[PDB]
Amino acid sequence: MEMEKEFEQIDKSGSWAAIYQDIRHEASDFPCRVAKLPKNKNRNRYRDVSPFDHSRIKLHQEDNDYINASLIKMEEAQRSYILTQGPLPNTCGHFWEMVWEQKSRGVVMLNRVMEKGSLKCAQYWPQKEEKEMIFEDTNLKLTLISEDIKSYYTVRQLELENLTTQETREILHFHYTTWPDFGVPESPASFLNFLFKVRESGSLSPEHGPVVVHCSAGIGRSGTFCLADTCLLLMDKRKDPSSVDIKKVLLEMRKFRMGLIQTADQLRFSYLAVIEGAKFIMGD
Ligand SMILES: [Mg+2]
Repeated sequence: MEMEKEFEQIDKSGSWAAIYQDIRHEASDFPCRVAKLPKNKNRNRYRDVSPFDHSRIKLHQEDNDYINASLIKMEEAQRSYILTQGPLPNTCGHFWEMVWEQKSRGVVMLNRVMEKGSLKCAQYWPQKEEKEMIFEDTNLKLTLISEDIKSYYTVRQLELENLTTQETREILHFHYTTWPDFGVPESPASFLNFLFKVRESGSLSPEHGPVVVHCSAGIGRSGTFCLADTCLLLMDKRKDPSSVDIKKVLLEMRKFRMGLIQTADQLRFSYLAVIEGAKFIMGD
């Protein structure tokens, strides 16, 4: 596998940091004027992580249309993703409104609500079956139906109800619960099993709206998920899989949301996930 030879050379030369900084230097920049409006200040978790105007998701209800979320539409791979920040206490209703309006089936979460005693994300879904959540601002109800706690991740079934129409929909919550407090997982095996489970559910298929992916900023861990899924699609689709250049794919994704992949170790981890996944899907 050509990508494996490249990985070995980068590892042997200790070049991960230099390659990562090259990506940062080459990354696109586009305006984010809506995100910077004063009325949206309290809708952004981090002042330096904003959606581009050209790719931002717009809310559809009769009120401010702004959410810190971006549509990443990968043309060659024929995949779309919504990457969003971890919801804030005051944006949980907006988050579920987005899920509803975009017709998503799956939400992918790659962090814990609290990590090393610091808040990373609001508790935007119910922890107990008998304590459903009502979002009065966007007129939505959310109930935990079932939970499957596995060794390295959890899959939940939720019921999201539009209280204005009484229509209900099933949402699958894919929660990777064991990403280390510092650095990346040592092996990508559980991350790949997680990705495969998301794929099998139909949450990434064209028959639904885009999967909604978040971490805390919605760019680092989130980026690894989208980058790995897209590169695996390209390797399986292209006539010559040795042409897949993860760096080029990442630069393409960064045209739709800034900052995807936030460290050199996340970059290395993405390559490692794509290599191991391709060995299983395509042959070793
Ligand atoms: Mg109970």
